[PDB]
This record gives sequence, structure tokens and C-alpha cells, in this order.
Amino acid sequence: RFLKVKNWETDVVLTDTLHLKSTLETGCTEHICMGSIMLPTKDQLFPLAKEFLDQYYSSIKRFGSKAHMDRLEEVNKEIESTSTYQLKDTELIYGAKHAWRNASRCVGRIQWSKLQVFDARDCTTAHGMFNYICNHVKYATNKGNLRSAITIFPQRTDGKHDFRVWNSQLIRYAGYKQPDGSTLGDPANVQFTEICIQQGWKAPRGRFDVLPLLLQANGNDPELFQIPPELVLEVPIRHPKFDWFKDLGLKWYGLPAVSNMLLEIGGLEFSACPFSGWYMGTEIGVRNYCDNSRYNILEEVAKKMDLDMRKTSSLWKDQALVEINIAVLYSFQSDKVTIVDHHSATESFIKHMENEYRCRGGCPADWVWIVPPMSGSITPVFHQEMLNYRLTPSFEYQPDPWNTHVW
Amino acid sequence: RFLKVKNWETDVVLTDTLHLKSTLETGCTEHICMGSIMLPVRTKDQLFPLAKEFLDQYYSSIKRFGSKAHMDRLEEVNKEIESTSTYQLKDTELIYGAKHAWRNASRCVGRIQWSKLQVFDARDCTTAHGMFNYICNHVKYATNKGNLRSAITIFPQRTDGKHDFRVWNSQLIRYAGYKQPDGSTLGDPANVQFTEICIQQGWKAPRGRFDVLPLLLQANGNDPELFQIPPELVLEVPIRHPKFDWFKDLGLKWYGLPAVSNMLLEIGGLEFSACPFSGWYMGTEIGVRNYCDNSRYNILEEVAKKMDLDMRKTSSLWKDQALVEINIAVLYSFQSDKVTIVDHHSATESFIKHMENEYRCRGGCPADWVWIVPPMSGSITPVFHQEMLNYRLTPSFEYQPDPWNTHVWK
Ligand code: HEM
Ligand code: HEM
Ligand SMILES: N=C(NCCC[C@H](N)C(=O)N[C@@H](CCN)C(N)=O)N[N+](=O)[O-]
Ligand SMILES: N=C(NCCC[C@H](N)C(=O)N[C@@H](CCN)C(N)=O)N[N+](=O)[O-]
Ligand SMILES: C[C@H](O)[C@H](O)[C@H]1CNc2nc(N)[nH]c(=O)c2N1
Ligand SMILES: C[C@H](O)[C@H](O)[C@H]1CNc2nc(N)[nH]c(=O)c2N1
Ligand SMILES: OC[C@@H](O)[C@@H](O)[C@H](O)[C@H](O)CO
Ligand SMILES: OC[C@@H](O)[C@@H](O)[C@H](O)[C@H](O)CO
Ligand SMILES: [Zn+2]
Repeated sequence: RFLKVKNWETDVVLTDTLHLKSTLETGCTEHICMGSIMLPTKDQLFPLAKEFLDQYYSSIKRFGSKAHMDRLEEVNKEIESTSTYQLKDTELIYGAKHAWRNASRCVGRIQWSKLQVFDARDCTTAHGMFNYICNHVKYATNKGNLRSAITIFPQRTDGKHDFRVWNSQLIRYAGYKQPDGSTLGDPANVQFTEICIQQGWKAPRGRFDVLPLLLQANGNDPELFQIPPELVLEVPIRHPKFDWFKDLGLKWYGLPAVSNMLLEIGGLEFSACPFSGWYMGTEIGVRNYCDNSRYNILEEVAKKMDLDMRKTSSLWKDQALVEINIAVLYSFQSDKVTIVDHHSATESFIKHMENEYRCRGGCPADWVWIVPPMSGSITPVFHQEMLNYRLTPSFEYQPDPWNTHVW
Repeated sequence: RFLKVKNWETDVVLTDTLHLKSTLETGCTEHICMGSIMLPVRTKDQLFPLAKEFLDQYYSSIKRFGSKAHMDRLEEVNKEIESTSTYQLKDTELIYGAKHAWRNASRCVGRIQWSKLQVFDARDCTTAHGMFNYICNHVKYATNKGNLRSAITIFPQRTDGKHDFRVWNSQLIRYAGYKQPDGSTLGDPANVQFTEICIQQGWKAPRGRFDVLPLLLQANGNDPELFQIPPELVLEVPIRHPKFDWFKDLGLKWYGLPAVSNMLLEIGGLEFSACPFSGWYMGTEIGVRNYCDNSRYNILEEVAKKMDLDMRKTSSLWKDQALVEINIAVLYSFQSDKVTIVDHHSATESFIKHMENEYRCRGGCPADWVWIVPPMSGSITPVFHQEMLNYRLTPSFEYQPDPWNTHVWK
């Protein structure tokens, strides 16, 4: 019941006791592992609230205290009467930070305690949501010196007045399927891009068009808004040696801001909780640019580098891949925009894991997601065994709203 | 129950029904995933059912399920187990068994080749000298002057656990590792302990950077004995680069035949503790892991310097640049010397085709994503984007503790 994890490069062994607090299912069983699978009532609520509040008061060293007991009863009576309850600001902050701390797929959790939390629970309309969002983007961007932040909108009530940010991230590029049959822009956003058009947006039909926010407040139909262009920091991509690189016409936005996840704290569900930190280089250079279903620029770059693309064994794709990633990092650093390379980030994650095992008894981690998409084994996490389990507070996936909204 | 796996690059979705025949446990629970953990005598009682399951599978494979031949074999084996507490496989069953252990190996990306395995039956072997001869023959056949052929040599199964046949080497061919008084290592760090055992057993170590280790062979539970593999039988490739003439002066080379010799082959409940097998290398095994792991030859620095890369900051990605060149060098050298090798792009592409074929004709293909995805350029290979299901099917290859930790010395 006390599992051990070993690093096969340093031989360091850590013992995990934290996993014994996990409640939710992993998708795996004694017969089958689903580790590589992407997506594996008043009576229900109070126990969840109790679990959360107990961990909260324990964190502030007041477990068992009258305050602890008083709060517990207050919430209890609130659920019995209102069928729900409201978190204190302190509980909200502690909850959001811990949902990040518990995110097993995030390699940047060494930064978890520094999260800026924006309480938007007083929001009532989409226009109010737009305002809170612009403020988050401006705050988080900080002229290039990115600061992690989350903005939390009202919690779910009966499920028919949910607040939702239809976008997958606050800032993304549109995608349109052209006559040729090809795709212009980001193929990943082809569908969302049309839903925007399907009701208003006027697309420049470019390769890198910033999508408009489609905000849904109180269950009402979503409304479009253009993020003040001046608030969207973008970085033109060039290479520190290949002067022809800039000719590729490539750029990427500086703020990664997941906006479609669900934040669960003490049983409460916050369906609109956009958060942002900063990029790990490979996210852009390896995945966004080189995935065959994304901008898929490997061939173009290989051709400009004049590499023998006749055979796979010449490793031309690999050589081009490295160059594209050196460019991305070079470009962001040159424009003084925060970004971290996979070596540095993974090194920090190992440090974080050790801290967590020492001070918390463990660190849920998903190896499949933690190991960078390029040069896996030359990063320390590849050699690190990890135990994946679910702890709450948590960030969860949720269905795209267009597949559930009743207009 | 049907289980769906999706490929996030092509949106192709496959349905798995094969997992229903999984018996062994994975190490995971409905509460914790141990997907990245490296390692998470039978009774007459527990043996016939294991035998029955296997023979049922075997007979169904040859389209003779339920036949008189099928029923007689089951009766023959049952009587044999009741009578001797164990049983012997027919040559055909052993061949079928070995091929399927490979076919079921979740961590192997080269399984598109499974049906082509050459099985050498060494169950009549009784001594360590006998084992050496069988192993020499395996290496010569498999090497085939560079046109590698996959093969497996199978020694006598376990009986009471006190007469085990074991190849103490982790692979038939590996380089010695020597821990120096100053704390540094000469040779391959991965083999320091085994090298010390060899020396203690009498091996005269040339103490170089690439000394092929001698075989330490255990027959019938007796103490192991040392044998030197005929040098003329050990094919090696000097490593050089197509554009960098200084690469060759790094003094690197690697053996051409990868031959895992420490796993246990389980077939129909029987345990074959000595079953060396070989195929051929995927370049990253050598170029990424053996050469670039910090705990192995660790050559990234020396290579990076010679390329005059900016090593002042990791963000120059000098490690990644050097890495690619080293792997280019490994592939180029093997191809130049006409020694079979496969690059990670070709191997992963073939594995995806193999996997889809298996779903269609078999109902599944257990696969360990953590092991299948190559150690470099992960997402530019199709397997990175492929959801996999990992489960254990028998026949199978299993880990077993190193023999020096369990052997009762005589
Ligand atoms: C500040 C530095 C940060 C860095 C460098 C970072 C890096 C990463 C990376 C590289 C991924 C994988 C992304 C992908 O492949 O799609 C990721 C995933 C994730 N991160 Fe972090 N992160 C940071 C901040 C945050 C913050 C502020 C939160 C939450 C408040 C967070 C929550 C998550 C979650 C929940 C996932 C998994 C999302 C999914 O399943 O798609 N991260 N992070
Ligand atoms: C013919 C070409 C072959 C190729 C290219 C291939 C490639 C690989 C590679 C790249 C690995 C991972 C090795 C590591 O990282 O340590 C592997 C693992 C494995 N392969 Fe294959 N393989 C081949 C043949 C074979 C054969 C002949 C068998 C058995 C009859 C086999 C059984 C296995 C097993 C059981 C493992 C997992 C070993 C472990 O867990 O440590 N492979 N293979
Ligand atoms: N570095 C970050 N990267 C997040 C990148 C999100 C990723 N590009 C993405 O598309 N995620 C999908 C989920 C795909 N599993 C989504 N949020 O809809 N996050 N951050 O706050 O610092
Ligand atoms: N390509 C192959 N590669 C196998 C390479 C074996 C690997 N280098 C190794 O050291 N395996 C450990 C097992 C580590 N899990 C052992 N055999 O003791 N196999 N083949 O048959 O062609
Ligand atoms: C199928 C497989 O789960 C999928 O391709 C995963 C693998 N690891 C990943 N890791 C990260 N960080 N991000 C991803 O999108 C993925 N995709
Ligand atoms: C800790 C982690 O499981 C370990 O480093 C694994 C990862 N994937 C691997 N994949 C292959 N092919 N070979 C290995 O030795 C490993 N090591
Ligand atoms: O075009 C819409 C897509 O961006 C959307 O469906 C995402 O795939 C989804 O939000 C999960 O990332
Ligand atoms: O030097 C001994 C090692 O080669 C040996 O203990 C291996 O680690 C073991 O066979 C697993 O690979
Ligand atoms: Zn699992």
C-alpha cells in the first residue's frame, strides 16, 4: 500500500503515501492499463465539501479547531437549505492553487503556489466576462514577463445556467478548409472557427487570425468579442542563423491560456475558469508547428535546409525539428517573452517532484504527458518512474459546449 | 466488452476485444496507474489449466480445435502432468509458443516480424559447454554476415527450481564496464556488476572501452562457467559520420546483434529460464540510449564540443542537435557496412501498420506506449499519437531476477 518510485538514472527512490488519499477512478484495472488513453445531490455534496474543508483547515494548521468545526457546520446547513454553498475567498484561492498542484499532466507545477487568482464569481453577463478576460490577459501577459493566473466565473447551479468560454484557449488562430481541399490556418480550430462564422465573425482568411471570444453567461447563448488586438502579444519566428527562416511567415501568440476545463473544488463545479502560465518551447515548435494535423511545416523547412529527404534514415525530419525549436526559443527570448525549454522545465519538474515527496508524500504525475515530445530520454523525466492518480481539487475535461447547448 | 483506441492524428478508431483473454495482472488498479513503472515451481493443480488454455489456443490456430488430435493431446498432457508433475511440448507447439510470446510482447515495436522467428530447440542440452555451442550457432545464424535473421534458442524448462538453465549475461553480446578507483567508469557503466562477477570467476579483462564480455553459462542448476565467444563470430560496426570526418576519431563502435538473454519464456505454464533471442537494432537504441544516456557512454558533451555548439545555455538545444548527428552516424555506419538496422521512423510506421492488422485479424495488439514511443523525436513518429491498451497475454516473455542474486553456489 506504500508504493515506491525509482529514477533509473540517479537510482534515487521515493516512497509515495499521498496516493492513498485518491478517490476518483483512473480508467485502469488490474487487467488493463489505459495510461496512454487521452480521455479514459445534497447527499453527494456535503461529503465532498467536508473532504475539502478538512484538507484546507489542515493546511492552515487548524484541523479540529472550533473554526474548522464551525465552518463545517455552516456549510452543512447551507447545503441542506440552499442545496449548494459558497466558498470563502481563502478557500477559493487554496482550491485553485491545489487543482494546479494536483494536475498530473502539468510539467510546470513547481510554480503552483504563485498563482494569481481572480475572483469573477460576481459576473453576470458575457460583456462582464469579456471585461474579466481582457483583464486576465493583460495581467498575465505583463508586457512579456508572464505571470500565472486563473479567473474563476460563477459555479454550476442546476446545470442550465452554466458559464462557459467556448474557445479552447483564450488565444488561438482560426482554421478554414479551402477549395483546394487543404486547410488554411490552424486545422485544430476548423470547427470552432466555423461556429464563430456561423453567427457573425468576419474572418480575414489568413494563416494566423486571432479568433474572437465566444462567451456564454448564465446559460444564455454565447456572444462574440474581439480581444483588443493590442492585448494579444505575438512573436514573429526567426532563426539565429538561417536568415531564410523569417520568410516562412511564422509567428505564435505568447499566452497559452486553457479556457475549456472544469475546476472542481469541494464538490463545487466551475465550468468557466480560464488559466494561463507560459509556454514550454516544444509545445509550439514540436506540436503546433510539426504535428501532421497542425501547421505541419516539416517538409517546407527541410526543403529550405536542403536536406536529403529521399530516405527516412537520413533523419531529415529530426534535423529540421531541432532547428524549428531553436528558432521558437530564440524568437521568444529575443522579444523578451517568457518561455522555457524542455530541458530546463523537466529539470524543474524533477526538483518539484522531490520537494513534493518530501513535504507532501507524493506527486501524481502522468509520464505520457510529462515527457517532452522531442528528445525524451535526454530529459530527466524520461528516466523517472511516476505514479498517476487523481486528487481533488482538480481540473477536469468537459464536453465542448456546442455539443450540449440548447439555443 | 469492447474497448476503443483512437489515433489523434488520423482519427482512426480501433476496437479491442483481445483484452478479454488477458489473464495476468498489470500492476495498475482502478485507483492508480503504474504505466511508467519498469517492473510493477508450479503445482500440478495450477498447471493443467494453463496447459489446456495453451493447447486450445494452439489447436484453434491450426484449425483443428475439437479434433480427435486435439482431444488426445489434452489427454496425453493431463496423464503426463498427473504422472510426472510436468509435461513436454511437441516441437510444433514450442515454435508456436515462442512466436506468440514475441507477438504478445507489449514493449516490442518490432513485432511486425513476429511470424518470421527461427526457433532453435536446445531442450536436449545438458551442460554449459553444450549451451556455449548452441549459443555460438545462434549468433552465427542470426548474424548471417550482416543480413540479420531473428532467432531464439530454447534450453530445458524449469523442473524443481534447483536445476535451472540460465544465461547470466543480460545480452549474449555486451561490452565490459569497469569502475575505476577515481570513481569514473571505463567501458559500459551498465555492465559493471556483471563484469566484476566475470572477473571473479576467472575472466582476464583486457580493461578497454569496448571489450566483448565472455558468456557466463549455467546448466542444470550447476555453477556457471565462462566461455569466450569466437571473435570472428562477433560482428561490430565502427561508428563514423557522413559529413563529420572527426566523428570516427571518437573511437566509437557497437556490436550488430542485440540478443536479450535474461528473460523467462512462459508457454502453457512451462517456464523456460534460458531462452536467448535476437532480432536487429532500431538506431535510437544505440544512438540515443547506449551513447547518450548519462548513465551509459554519455557522449553528448564531447560530440557537442567538436560541433562547436553553444553549450553555455540549454536553450541553444545543443544537446538535441548533437543527439541527431550521433543517430545519423549510427544509421549511416550500419547501412554502409551492410548490417541490418532500422531507423525509428520506419520502425514506428511499420508498427502502426502491424497494430492495425492485428486489430482486424486478432481483435487487438497489447502495446506499452511508454516503451513503444522512441527516446527521441517522439511526436514526429506516428506511435506518439496512437492510443494503446496494455495487457498481458500468454505465451509471454517475463523478467526474472538476476541469477547471482538467487543461485545456490555449489
Ligand atoms: C507557468 C508555467 C507553466 C508551464 C510551463 C506549464 C506547462 C505545461 C505543459 C507543457 C502542458 C502540456 C500541454 C499540452 O501538451 O497540451 C501542461 C498541461 C497542463 N497544465 Fe501546465 N504549465 C504551466 C502553468 C499551468 C497553470 C497556471 C495551470 C493551472 C492553473 C496549469 C494546468 C495544467 C493542466 C491541468 C494541464 C493538462 C491539460 C490537459 O489535459 O490538456 N498549467 N502544462
Ligand atoms: C527483428 C527486429 C526487432 C526489433 C527492431 C525490435 C525492437 C525492439 C526495441 C526497440 C525494443 C526496446 C528495447 C529497449 O529499449 O530496451 C524491444 C523490446 C522487446 N522486444 Fe523487440 N525487436 C525486435 C525483435 C525481437 C525478437 C526476436 C523478440 C523475441 C523473440 C523481441 C522481444 C522483445 C521483448 C520481450 C522486448 C521487451 C524487453 C524488455 O522489457 O526489456 N524483439 N524490441
Ligand atoms: N503551457 C500551457 N499549455 C497549455 C496548452 C493547451 C493545449 N495546447 C490544448 O490545446 N489543450 C486542449 C486539451 C487537449 N488535451 C484544450 N484545452 O482544449 N499552459 N499554461 O497555462 O501555461
Ligand atoms: N532490438 C532489440 N533490442 C533489445 C535490447 C535489450 C536492452 N538493451 C536491455 O538492456 N534490456 C534489459 C531489460 C531492461 N528492461 C535486459 N535484457 O536485461 N532486440 N532484438 O531482439 O532485436
Ligand atoms: C495517444 C497519446 O495519449 C497522445 O498522443 C498524447 C501523448 N502525450 C502527450 N503529452 C502532452 N504533453 N500533450 C499531448 O497532447 C500528448 N498526446
Ligand atoms: C521510468 C521509465 O518507465 C523508463 O525510463 C522507461 C521509459 N521508456 C522506455 N522505453 C524503452 N524502449 N526502453 C526503456 O528502457 C524505457 N525506459
Ligand atoms: O475546432 C474546435 C476544436 O478546437 C475543439 O473541438 C477542441 O478539439 C476541443 O476543445 C478539445 O481540445
Ligand atoms: O552489470 C549487471 C547489469 O547488466 C544487470 O544487473 C542488468 O541491470 C539486469 O540484467 C537488467 O537489465
Ligand atoms: Zn495504468
